[PDB]
Amino acid sequence: GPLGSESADLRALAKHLYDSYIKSFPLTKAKARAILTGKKSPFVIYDMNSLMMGEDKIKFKHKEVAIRIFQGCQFRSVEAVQEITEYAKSIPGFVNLDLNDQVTLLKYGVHEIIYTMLASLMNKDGVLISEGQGFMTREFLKSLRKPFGDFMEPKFEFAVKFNALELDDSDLAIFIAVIILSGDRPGLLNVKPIEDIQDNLLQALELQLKLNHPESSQLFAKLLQKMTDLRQIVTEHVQLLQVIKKTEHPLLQEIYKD
Amino acid sequence: GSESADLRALAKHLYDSYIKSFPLTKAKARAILTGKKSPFVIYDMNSLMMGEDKISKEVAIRIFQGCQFRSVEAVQEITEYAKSIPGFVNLDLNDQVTLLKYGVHEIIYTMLASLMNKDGVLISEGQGFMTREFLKSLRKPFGDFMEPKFEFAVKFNALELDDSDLAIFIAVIILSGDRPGLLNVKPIEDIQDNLLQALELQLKLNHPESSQLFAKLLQKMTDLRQIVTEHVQLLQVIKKTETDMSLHPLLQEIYKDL
Repeated sequence: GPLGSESADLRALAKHLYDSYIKSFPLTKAKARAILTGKKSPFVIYDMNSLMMGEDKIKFKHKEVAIRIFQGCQFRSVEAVQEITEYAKSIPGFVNLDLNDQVTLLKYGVHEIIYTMLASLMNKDGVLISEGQGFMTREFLKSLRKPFGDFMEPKFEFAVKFNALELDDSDLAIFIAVIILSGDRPGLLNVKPIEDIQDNLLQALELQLKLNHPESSQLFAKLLQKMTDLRQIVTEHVQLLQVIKKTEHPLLQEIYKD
Repeated sequence: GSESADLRALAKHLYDSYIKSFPLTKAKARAILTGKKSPFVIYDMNSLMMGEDKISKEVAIRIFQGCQFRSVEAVQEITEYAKSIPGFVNLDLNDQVTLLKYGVHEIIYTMLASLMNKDGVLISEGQGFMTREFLKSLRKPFGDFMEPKFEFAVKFNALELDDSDLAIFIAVIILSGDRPGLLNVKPIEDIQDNLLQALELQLKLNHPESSQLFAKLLQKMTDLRQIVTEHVQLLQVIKKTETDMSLHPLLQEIYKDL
């Protein structure tokens, strides 16, 4: 009702999401960007040999190197699913949805979120790994034998364009919640309440971007456009994962069913 | 130029140009669909036969060739409209070509929704109505060309856009700076920025009760890009499952590496 209260409620939502995102995601964009500047410093993996030396220096929790890198990547993606699941609980309204729809939203949303947040850890020349302790170069990843060489590259191509928007963690918190609350996922039972929540999240995102990036014309539309493009990257990624299944034990297989 | 009066002037210009370029508008289609000479209904083989009388030798392929033809006329109308968008004809000529090549299909499906309800689609300048169920009953792979368009249209049509809204949306689609092989990206994104500002103002003034309509409309890009990807896929199937299919050179050029 009273003047300014609509704006205040949207700011309070934005703050709530930010505080939750901090809680759920230990290596924030702010922390990663400071590391990427390069003054401490992560171990740099820039070829096969330094990879072998890097496995001495960083204890990895997870036979052909392209395949070991891929398996590492899989371990990390499983960890990230658990972080994103915990974050999703803090999005107002999520835990009160039909339990099956909660499962569906996360099933189809986590990949989009993984690649969004991976851009926070990337520059045009490589990616922070193992909690910011390692940095693997884009050139080394590109050098891996087909089809592994082409796995990581499109993610770098997306990241450089996405990072050009210069979002901060306060922006990304809201953007990731908008992705999760997508009413268009297959097999959703109750679409309307999901769209209702996403509507309030979009309002909060729009106000956040208008206040944080006033000189960035139509940043809100531009961000929704990236949302559109993440869908592309994911479908292409899933296309690639299938190729592997066919062209390239059981308890491991189960942890990684996806 | 981004003061309110400039944005309304741009809105009104595009609407005028849209009415000049596209003879069958949503307004005209909706008047036809709702009873104002009722269109001839094609719902089975016997009614198709009479309709071909009263409005290849094989049905599915005849339906295909008639649809290609309408696609060519659509491309022609969209090109006339694109030329009217301020700034378009001033761009590098190769980029004008690229924008049309990649933009026409997205616009084709957007505007097709104007001709659709959940039961069917207006054909032959609004003189025929071909049912969704008939289209779904066509032999492989033809029974699958139209169904994703119907799904999209039902949802898109729930946004309740009118011709004045669509004229700006379609311009936004054409001026997309992410098309493959654009040489001069910034001039295109500058124009699109101004079209987005105009679109935002238009929806806020034309649909003041419709919460986040701007965002919900831009989210329909996801549906549109996916429709076009599916359509390219279905053309690849046709290449495998069919004999000679005569293909108009305009369509051949657009499909070339698409």
